[PDB]
Amino acid sequence: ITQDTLYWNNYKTPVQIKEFGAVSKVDFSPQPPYNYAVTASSRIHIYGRYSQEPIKTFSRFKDTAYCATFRQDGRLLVAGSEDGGVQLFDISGRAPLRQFEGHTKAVHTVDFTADKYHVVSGADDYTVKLWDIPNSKEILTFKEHSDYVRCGCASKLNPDLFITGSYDHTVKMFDARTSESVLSVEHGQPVESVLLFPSGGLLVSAGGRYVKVWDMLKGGQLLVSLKNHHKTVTCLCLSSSGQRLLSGSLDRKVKVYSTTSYKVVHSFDYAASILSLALAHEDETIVVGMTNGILSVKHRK
Repeated sequence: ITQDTLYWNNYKTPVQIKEFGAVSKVDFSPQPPYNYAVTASSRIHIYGRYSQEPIKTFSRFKDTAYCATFRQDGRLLVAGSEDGGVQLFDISGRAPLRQFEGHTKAVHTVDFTADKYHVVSGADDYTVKLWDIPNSKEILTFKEHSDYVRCGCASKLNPDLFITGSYDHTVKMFDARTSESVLSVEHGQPVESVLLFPSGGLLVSAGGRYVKVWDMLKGGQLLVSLKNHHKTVTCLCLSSSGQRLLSGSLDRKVKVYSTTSYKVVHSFDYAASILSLALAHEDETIVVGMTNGILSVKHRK
Protein backbone atom coordinates (compact mmCIF):
# COMPACT_ATOMS: atom_id res chain seq x y z
CA ILE A 1 0.00 0.00 0.00
CA THR A 2 1.77 3.22 -1.25
CA GLN A 3 2.35 6.31 1.01
CA ASP A 4 0.17 8.25 -1.55
CA THR A 5 -2.82 5.81 -1.22
CA LEU A 6 -2.38 6.15 2.60
CA TYR A 7 -2.30 10.02 2.42
CA TRP A 8 -5.29 10.54 0.03
CA ASN A 9 -7.48 7.81 1.71
CA ASN A 10 -6.92 9.48 5.18
CA TYR A 11 -10.37 11.28 5.08
CA LYS A 12 -13.63 10.76 7.06
CA THR A 13 -16.95 9.76 5.40
CA PRO A 14 -17.96 12.57 2.98
CA VAL A 15 -20.63 15.14 4.04
CA GLN A 16 -23.06 15.87 1.12
CA ILE A 17 -24.54 19.44 1.08
CA LYS A 18 -27.33 20.54 -1.33
CA GLU A 19 -26.61 23.89 -3.12
CA PHE A 20 -29.81 23.69 -5.32
CA GLY A 21 -27.76 24.90 -8.37
CA ALA A 22 -24.73 23.53 -10.36
CA VAL A 23 -21.59 24.27 -8.20
CA SER A 24 -19.50 26.24 -10.77
CA LYS A 25 -16.65 27.22 -8.33
CA VAL A 26 -15.26 26.33 -4.86
CA ASP A 27 -12.36 28.38 -3.39
CA PHE A 28 -10.81 28.15 0.11
CA SER A 29 -9.70 31.34 1.88
CA PRO A 30 -5.89 31.18 2.33
CA GLN A 31 -6.37 32.77 5.84
CA PRO A 32 -7.62 31.06 9.05
CA PRO A 33 -10.13 29.63 9.74
CA TYR A 34 -10.03 28.65 5.99
CA ASN A 35 -13.73 29.15 5.18
CA TYR A 36 -14.65 28.20 1.56
CA ALA A 37 -16.73 30.23 -0.96
CA VAL A 38 -19.26 28.30 -3.15
CA THR A 39 -20.40 29.87 -6.46
CA ALA A 40 -23.80 28.51 -7.65
CA SER A 41 -26.72 30.19 -9.52
CA SER A 42 -26.80 33.97 -8.65
CA ARG A 43 -25.05 33.96 -5.20
CA ILE A 44 -21.83 33.03 -3.30
CA HIS A 45 -22.23 30.94 -0.09
CA ILE A 46 -19.50 30.97 2.64
CA TYR A 47 -19.21 27.71 4.66
CA GLY A 48 -17.02 27.04 7.70
CA ARG A 49 -15.00 23.80 7.23
CA TYR A 50 -17.58 21.86 9.40
CA SER A 51 -20.64 24.01 8.34
CA GLN A 52 -23.52 22.04 6.73
CA GLU A 53 -25.37 25.39 6.17
CA PRO A 54 -23.89 28.73 4.86
CA ILE A 55 -22.50 31.21 7.49
CA LYS A 56 -22.55 34.19 5.01
CA THR A 57 -23.96 34.97 1.49
CA PHE A 58 -22.56 37.48 -1.11
CA SER A 59 -24.68 38.40 -4.17
CA ARG A 60 -25.76 41.29 -6.38
CA PHE A 61 -29.21 39.54 -6.10
CA LYS A 62 -29.40 39.79 -9.93
CA ASP A 63 -27.96 37.32 -12.52
CA THR A 64 -25.69 34.19 -12.56
CA ALA A 65 -22.43 34.64 -10.53
CA TYR A 66 -19.08 33.13 -11.72
CA CYS A 67 -15.68 32.21 -10.29
CA ALA A 68 -15.81 33.64 -6.71
CA THR A 69 -12.10 33.76 -5.67
CA PHE A 70 -10.52 34.96 -2.35
CA ARG A 71 -7.75 37.58 -2.32
CA GLN A 72 -4.40 36.37 -0.79
CA ASP A 73 -5.30 38.19 2.54
CA GLY A 74 -8.79 36.52 2.64
CA ARG A 75 -10.37 40.03 2.85
CA LEU A 76 -11.99 40.41 -0.65
CA LEU A 77 -13.89 38.07 -3.01
CA VAL A 78 -13.77 38.82 -6.78
CA ALA A 79 -16.55 37.33 -9.00
CA GLY A 80 -17.88 37.74 -12.58
CA SER A 81 -21.55 38.20 -13.63
CA GLU A 82 -23.65 36.96 -16.62
CA ASP A 83 -24.29 40.65 -17.65
CA GLY A 84 -20.51 41.28 -18.06
CA GLY A 85 -19.63 42.80 -14.66
CA VAL A 86 -16.63 42.18 -12.38
CA GLN A 87 -17.57 42.47 -8.64
CA LEU A 88 -15.50 42.87 -5.44
CA PHE A 89 -17.16 41.83 -2.11
CA ASP A 90 -15.68 43.03 1.24
CA ILE A 91 -15.73 39.81 3.41
CA SER A 92 -16.29 41.96 6.61
CA GLY A 93 -19.71 42.94 5.08
CA ARG A 94 -18.92 46.60 6.01
CA ALA A 95 -18.09 48.35 2.66
CA PRO A 96 -20.45 48.53 -0.36
CA LEU A 97 -20.17 46.02 -3.25
CA ARG A 98 -17.83 47.44 -6.02
CA GLN A 99 -18.64 46.84 -9.74
CA PHE A 100 -16.24 47.17 -12.76
CA GLU A 101 -18.02 47.51 -16.16
CA GLY A 102 -16.42 47.12 -19.62
CA HIS A 103 -16.96 43.47 -20.65
CA THR A 104 -19.98 43.05 -23.00
CA LYS A 105 -20.68 39.30 -22.27
CA ALA A 106 -20.71 36.92 -19.23
CA VAL A 107 -17.42 37.09 -17.17
CA HIS A 108 -16.52 33.46 -16.24
CA THR A 109 -12.91 34.12 -15.00
CA VAL A 110 -11.46 36.58 -12.44
CA ASP A 111 -8.28 36.43 -10.34
CA PHE A 112 -6.21 38.77 -8.13
CA THR A 113 -2.62 39.62 -9.22
CA ALA A 114 0.21 38.98 -6.64
CA ASP A 115 0.20 42.70 -5.53
CA LYS A 116 -3.50 42.23 -4.40
CA TYR A 117 -4.69 45.57 -6.02
CA HIS A 118 -5.26 44.41 -9.64
CA VAL A 119 -7.76 41.93 -11.17
CA VAL A 120 -7.45 39.79 -14.35
CA SER A 121 -10.82 39.04 -16.05
CA GLY A 122 -11.77 36.96 -19.14
CA ALA A 123 -15.24 37.07 -20.73
CA ASP A 124 -17.54 35.51 -23.38
CA ASP A 125 -16.72 38.69 -25.45
CA TYR A 126 -13.36 36.84 -26.07
CA THR A 127 -11.40 39.67 -24.30
CA VAL A 128 -8.97 39.66 -21.30
CA LYS A 129 -8.85 42.77 -19.04
CA LEU A 130 -6.41 44.06 -16.36
CA TRP A 131 -8.15 46.22 -13.70
CA ASP A 132 -6.54 48.66 -11.22
CA ILE A 133 -8.57 48.31 -7.93
CA PRO A 134 -7.46 51.59 -6.22
CA ASN A 135 -7.99 53.66 -9.48
CA SER A 136 -11.36 51.83 -10.08
CA LYS A 137 -10.70 51.34 -13.85
CA GLU A 138 -9.52 49.05 -16.66
CA ILE A 139 -5.82 49.64 -17.53
CA LEU A 140 -5.29 46.99 -20.32
CA THR A 141 -7.50 44.98 -22.76
CA PHE A 142 -6.22 42.03 -24.88
CA LYS A 143 -8.26 40.98 -27.96
CA GLU A 144 -6.26 37.86 -29.00
CA HIS A 145 -8.63 34.95 -28.11
CA SER A 146 -11.23 34.12 -30.83
CA ASP A 147 -13.78 32.36 -28.51
CA TYR A 148 -15.02 32.48 -24.86
CA VAL A 149 -12.27 33.06 -22.23
CA ARG A 150 -13.48 30.57 -19.56
CA CYS A 151 -10.45 30.17 -17.20
CA GLY A 152 -7.45 32.14 -15.96
CA CYS A 153 -4.61 32.25 -13.38
CA ALA A 154 -2.53 35.28 -12.19
CA SER A 155 1.07 34.44 -11.14
CA LYS A 156 1.40 33.72 -7.37
CA LEU A 157 4.76 35.67 -7.36
CA ASN A 158 4.85 38.09 -10.38
CA PRO A 159 2.24 40.93 -10.36
CA ASP A 160 2.83 41.48 -14.16
CA LEU A 161 2.31 37.81 -15.25
CA PHE A 162 -1.03 36.00 -15.83
CA ILE A 163 -2.54 33.38 -18.19
CA THR A 164 -6.00 32.70 -19.74
CA GLY A 165 -7.57 29.66 -21.44
CA SER A 166 -10.16 29.83 -24.21
CA TYR A 167 -12.69 27.65 -26.09
CA ASP A 168 -10.40 28.73 -29.05
CA HIS A 169 -8.18 25.78 -27.75
CA THR A 170 -5.28 28.07 -26.67
CA VAL A 171 -3.72 29.27 -23.42
CA LYS A 172 -2.17 32.78 -23.62
CA MET A 173 0.53 34.12 -21.25
CA PHE A 174 0.39 37.95 -20.80
CA ASP A 175 2.89 40.43 -19.22
CA ALA A 176 1.22 43.71 -17.97
CA ARG A 177 4.26 45.66 -19.41
CA THR A 178 3.58 44.61 -23.09
CA SER A 179 0.34 45.05 -25.15
CA GLU A 180 0.51 41.52 -26.80
CA SER A 181 0.71 37.95 -25.28
CA VAL A 182 4.35 36.81 -24.64
CA LEU A 183 3.49 33.10 -25.36
CA SER A 184 0.64 30.91 -26.69
CA VAL A 185 0.25 27.08 -26.36
CA GLU A 186 -2.24 24.91 -28.28
CA HIS A 187 -4.15 22.73 -25.73
CA GLY A 188 -6.05 21.57 -28.88
CA GLN A 189 -9.43 21.13 -27.10
CA PRO A 190 -11.64 23.89 -25.55
CA VAL A 191 -9.78 24.95 -22.36
CA GLU A 192 -11.89 24.59 -19.15
CA SER A 193 -9.11 25.10 -16.50
CA VAL A 194 -5.49 26.35 -16.21
CA LEU A 195 -2.84 26.38 -13.43
CA LEU A 196 0.41 28.41 -13.33
CA PHE A 197 3.08 27.00 -10.94
CA PRO A 198 4.55 29.77 -8.70
CA SER A 199 7.84 30.05 -10.77
CA GLY A 200 5.74 30.95 -13.88
CA GLY A 201 7.89 28.39 -15.79
CA LEU A 202 5.29 25.53 -15.81
CA LEU A 203 1.62 25.83 -16.87
CA VAL A 204 -1.13 23.12 -16.67
CA SER A 205 -4.06 23.21 -19.21
CA ALA A 206 -7.23 21.03 -18.99
CA GLY A 207 -10.06 20.50 -21.51
CA GLY A 208 -11.54 17.74 -23.60
CA ARG A 209 -10.13 14.47 -22.12
CA TYR A 210 -6.59 15.96 -21.75
CA VAL A 211 -4.40 17.47 -19.03
CA LYS A 212 -1.23 19.03 -20.58
CA VAL A 213 1.90 20.36 -18.82
CA TRP A 214 3.96 23.07 -20.65
CA ASP A 215 7.43 24.55 -20.00
CA MET A 216 6.85 28.31 -20.63
CA LEU A 217 10.56 29.23 -19.93
CA LYS A 218 11.30 26.84 -22.89
CA GLY A 219 8.88 28.81 -25.20
CA GLY A 220 5.85 26.56 -24.36
CA GLN A 221 7.44 23.10 -24.85
CA LEU A 222 4.88 20.26 -24.15
CA LEU A 223 6.32 18.14 -21.25
CA VAL A 224 3.43 15.61 -21.06
CA SER A 225 -0.14 14.94 -22.33
CA LEU A 226 -2.35 12.97 -19.82
CA LYS A 227 -5.59 11.20 -21.00
CA ASN A 228 -6.79 9.61 -17.68
CA HIS A 229 -10.41 10.97 -17.85
CA HIS A 230 -13.28 9.53 -20.02
CA LYS A 231 -15.12 12.93 -20.32
CA THR A 232 -14.31 16.71 -20.21
CA VAL A 233 -11.66 17.69 -17.61
CA THR A 234 -13.33 20.63 -15.75
CA CYS A 235 -10.93 21.62 -12.88
CA LEU A 236 -7.31 21.59 -11.66
CA CYS A 237 -5.83 21.94 -8.17
CA LEU A 238 -2.34 21.70 -6.55
CA SER A 239 -2.00 19.89 -3.17
CA SER A 240 -0.97 22.08 -0.16
CA SER A 241 2.70 20.90 -0.78
CA GLY A 242 2.72 21.74 -4.54
CA GLN A 243 4.04 18.16 -5.07
CA ARG A 244 0.70 16.75 -6.42
CA LEU A 245 -1.69 17.83 -9.24
CA LEU A 246 -5.45 17.01 -8.93
CA SER A 247 -7.90 16.99 -11.88
CA GLY A 248 -11.74 16.67 -11.77
CA SER A 249 -14.03 15.67 -14.70
CA LEU A 250 -17.63 15.13 -15.91
CA ASP A 251 -16.58 11.42 -15.64
CA ARG A 252 -17.12 11.79 -11.82
CA LYS A 253 -13.43 11.08 -10.89
CA VAL A 254 -10.64 13.16 -9.35
CA LYS A 255 -7.14 11.97 -10.46
CA VAL A 256 -4.01 12.82 -8.34
CA TYR A 257 -0.62 12.92 -10.20
CA SER A 258 3.02 13.24 -9.07
CA THR A 259 4.35 16.68 -10.25
CA THR A 260 7.68 14.78 -10.90
CA SER A 261 6.50 11.68 -12.90
CA TYR A 262 2.90 12.79 -13.86
CA LYS A 263 1.90 9.17 -13.03
CA VAL A 264 -1.54 8.76 -11.35
CA VAL A 265 -0.82 8.11 -7.60
CA HIS A 266 -4.53 8.15 -6.49
CA SER A 267 -8.11 8.10 -7.91
CA PHE A 268 -11.36 9.20 -6.10
CA ASP A 269 -14.95 8.43 -7.38
CA TYR A 270 -17.94 10.88 -6.88
CA ALA A 271 -21.75 10.37 -7.45
CA ALA A 272 -22.06 12.96 -10.26
CA SER A 273 -20.14 14.99 -12.92
CA ILE A 274 -17.54 17.29 -11.20
CA LEU A 275 -17.37 21.07 -12.03
CA SER A 276 -15.28 22.34 -9.03
CA LEU A 277 -12.46 21.08 -6.73
CA ALA A 278 -10.76 22.90 -3.80
CA LEU A 279 -8.27 21.83 -1.05
CA ALA A 280 -7.99 23.69 2.32
CA HIS A 281 -4.66 24.62 4.06
CA GLU A 282 -2.46 21.43 4.49
CA ASP A 283 -5.19 19.45 2.56
CA GLU A 284 -7.31 19.31 5.81
CA THR A 285 -10.57 19.52 3.68
CA ILE A 286 -11.32 18.38 0.08
CA VAL A 287 -14.44 19.98 -1.49
CA VAL A 288 -15.88 18.77 -4.82
CA GLY A 289 -18.81 20.58 -6.49
CA MET A 290 -20.97 18.62 -8.96
CA THR A 291 -23.49 19.34 -11.78
CA ASN A 292 -26.49 18.11 -9.66
CA GLY A 293 -25.85 21.03 -7.19
CA ILE A 294 -24.26 18.87 -4.42
CA LEU A 295 -21.00 19.63 -2.55
CA SER A 296 -19.02 16.61 -1.29
CA VAL A 297 -16.83 17.67 1.71
CA LYS A 298 -14.07 15.29 2.99
CA HIS A 299 -12.38 16.08 6.40
CA ARG A 300 -8.82 14.73 7.03
CA LYS A 301 -8.73 12.03 9.80
